[PDB]
Amino acid sequence: TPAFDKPKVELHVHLDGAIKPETILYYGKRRGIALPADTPEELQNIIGMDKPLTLPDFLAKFDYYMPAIAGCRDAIKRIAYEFVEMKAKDGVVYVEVRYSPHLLANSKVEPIPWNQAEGDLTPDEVVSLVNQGLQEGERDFGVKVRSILCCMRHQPSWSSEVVELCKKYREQTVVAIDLAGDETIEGSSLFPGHVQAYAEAVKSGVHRTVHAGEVGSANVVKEAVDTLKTERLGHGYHTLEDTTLYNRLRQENMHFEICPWSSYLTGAWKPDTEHAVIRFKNDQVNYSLNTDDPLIFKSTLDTDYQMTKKDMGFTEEEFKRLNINAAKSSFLPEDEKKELLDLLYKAYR
Ligand SMILES: NC(=O)c1cn([C@@H](CO)CCc2cccc3ccccc23)cn1
Ligand SMILES: [Zn+2]
Repeated sequence: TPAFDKPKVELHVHLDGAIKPETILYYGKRRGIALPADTPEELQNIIGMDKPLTLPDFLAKFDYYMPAIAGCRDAIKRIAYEFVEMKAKDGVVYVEVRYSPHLLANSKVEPIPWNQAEGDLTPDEVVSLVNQGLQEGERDFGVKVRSILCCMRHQPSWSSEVVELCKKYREQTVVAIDLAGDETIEGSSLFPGHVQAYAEAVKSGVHRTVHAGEVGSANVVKEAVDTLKTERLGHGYHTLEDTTLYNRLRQENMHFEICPWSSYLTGAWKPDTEHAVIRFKNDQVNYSLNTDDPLIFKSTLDTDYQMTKKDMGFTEEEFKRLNINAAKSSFLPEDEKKELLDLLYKAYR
């Protein structure tokens, strides 16, 4: 069974797509919000996907469930805690977990998310709670954990507060900024609010990844690298449709954060074609394997490794390879990075 039963590193998994069904149901029931079902298994079966969906039908799923967690202090911290726990069961020794703090708040945020009424959990406060839970789960479960705060493509007005938050909470546990949501929104890599937040991220030494090339063209990747200056790419698949861009990103050792099982379910990769990650293997690309959203995809990190093992021929040596590349591409301090790698190279012999 477990396709690679060695320690792992994971760089691309959203907190808000990594919540236990039973906990959604717990706070639902407690706060009165109500959800398409009431068992874990039935709710799991509704939230989860086995087929690609339109964008509204994907985001709808966040409309059911998020109101159970958003705006409640204790829920925010618990989700962060229990995430750490899950990763511990996948055999991860280092993970960077991301989310938008505005999406879990119910005050000082406009528009207020998910139909929520106004309350008094701010977005700053959300980062603080998340930090707590993640630093407790690290202490308890033995996985080292950092986080990344996501700007939202359709809301550049939030972005300078993201980067200010990454600066306030830096190392502690936040190490980087991301740009998530709908990458197909015309012009959205270039909205001034996002460009100025990632230029402030450069100025203040906050690391940067951006989702690009998932469903968006190669030009969206090119904007992420050349104008937002990103250091890593979320998926990056469609880079392959620009050959000189592909070649240059290999020459600069850019890291590609691949989510093979997510890409099948979303329809990002059409199942009747060469998956991009096999090209990346054949090419010796610097890339990682990741879950993206285990809740929505009905997955664990072994799902993705079984997919690449069983469907695409991937070997132990390649699994060891890309984990090491993930550690090398982490946003940890230099010292902590060398320490991670020392750990891994040791487990791997
Ligand atoms: N797989 C993903 O794209 C994704 C994004 N998120 C959260 C933040 O961690 C944002 C969810 C969301 C909110 C509003 C608009 C969206 C548009 C597209 C995708 C996600 C959106 C979780 N999973
Ligand atoms: Zn993602």
